[PDB]
Amino acid sequence: ELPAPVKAIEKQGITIIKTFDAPGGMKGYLGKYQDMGVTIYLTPDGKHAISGYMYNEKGENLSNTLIEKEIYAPAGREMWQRMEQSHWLLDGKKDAPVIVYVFADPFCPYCKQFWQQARPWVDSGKVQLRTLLVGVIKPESPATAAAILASKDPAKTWQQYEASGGKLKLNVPANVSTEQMKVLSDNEKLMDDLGANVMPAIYYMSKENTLQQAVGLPDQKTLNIIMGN
Amino acid sequence: ELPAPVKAIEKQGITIIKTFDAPGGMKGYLGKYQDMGVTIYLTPDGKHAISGYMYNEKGENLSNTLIEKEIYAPAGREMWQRMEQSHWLLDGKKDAPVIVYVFADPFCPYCKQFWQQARPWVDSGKVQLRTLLVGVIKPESPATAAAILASKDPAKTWQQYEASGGKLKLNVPANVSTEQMKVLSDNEKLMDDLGANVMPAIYYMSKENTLQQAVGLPDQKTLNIIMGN
Repeated sequence: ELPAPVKAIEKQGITIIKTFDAPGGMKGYLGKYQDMGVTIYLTPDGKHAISGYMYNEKGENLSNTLIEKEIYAPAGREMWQRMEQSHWLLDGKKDAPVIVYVFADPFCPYCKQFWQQARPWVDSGKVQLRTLLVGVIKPESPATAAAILASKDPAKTWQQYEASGGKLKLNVPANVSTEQMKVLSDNEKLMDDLGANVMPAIYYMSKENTLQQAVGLPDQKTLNIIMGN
Repeated sequence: ELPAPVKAIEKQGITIIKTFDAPGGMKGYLGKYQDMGVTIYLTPDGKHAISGYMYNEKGENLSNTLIEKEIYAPAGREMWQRMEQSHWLLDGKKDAPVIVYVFADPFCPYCKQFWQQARPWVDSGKVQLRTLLVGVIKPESPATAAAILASKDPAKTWQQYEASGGKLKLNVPANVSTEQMKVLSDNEKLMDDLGANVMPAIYYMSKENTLQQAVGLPDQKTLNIIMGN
């Protein structure tokens, strides 16, 4: 069973997940208090335990680094991977290092403003926006989205559409093809599974690779963080 | 100079106060982040440091225990000692273990209600209230306070006064004697030095002996905590 010191911390409202190896002849215990990840360290004497953050000589917070790869990083890879597997529209270089997925609607004003805010990073080749289109906001939203997906170079059309503030003229097909309807229905389902209703719904990866989310028009700060700044 | 791990925590906004002996072959460092006391523990390897709370086998938070006797407990003993040295009115047994100082005014409604709330503990012999009178609220406040201090058994008179909701009749002296005026002026100065303007201003000691303060009419909880419950 658990060492007494660690059991006393467990009584202060913590639930242990597992144990890990800590430096100095110390055992580590990974736990949680409600949503928060917590690291406990049993002292060599085996008689004391420290609930806190371990830092190394370079200043890296090892406790936060770990609490991220073990509690946070994981659950949102199926999601980053489910986005990669959808039929997204490319905006920028395909070799661009920073990847940002965005759920957009043809009739969403903020989708356009965010698109403008990102020009610099996209153009520099540092960031590529991968748009997952949906048609949920207006009556003509599915028709317009389908039309954009019907165009000869969808990605280009979408870029022009956003650049022209939604005033870019389109050719309307007699009907939404089945494959287009599927891309729209599948993207709509993924977006729903993400709890993302207001658009633009922005998804990106942190410096430590955990699934981040931005909804609506980002402010300067959230914008630089999304773009890899 | 400081071990690198501890220096990295210092850069995260902490100011070290001193070092102390920690169990397990670990050095401890007592510090502060703004107002908050913090304990850092250098690992045996001398290469890692943990900013957090140390618990022992019995569940005692050693870090909080210490951060209290070293950062909190101290500054308010001159104050607990300055109160003891003032001419306070006794209400209860002089051997009562729990001591509560209260700054009261003859014309303060809440002073009366708090006085009623405390009857039980006082009567049981567990708590003694030591009243430091002042005359600051009303025009006739100094006259009434002085009169209460002029009475033959001031403490008793004060108790009756509070019990009778301020309706206890008093004998008004021709003048506030010099010693009475001094007790009132001295208590007024101490109260001011304490930042205590609204009354009743209640002062008591915690389980770990640090100077606590309650202002106004306490709720059931603050009331039980003040009374040693």
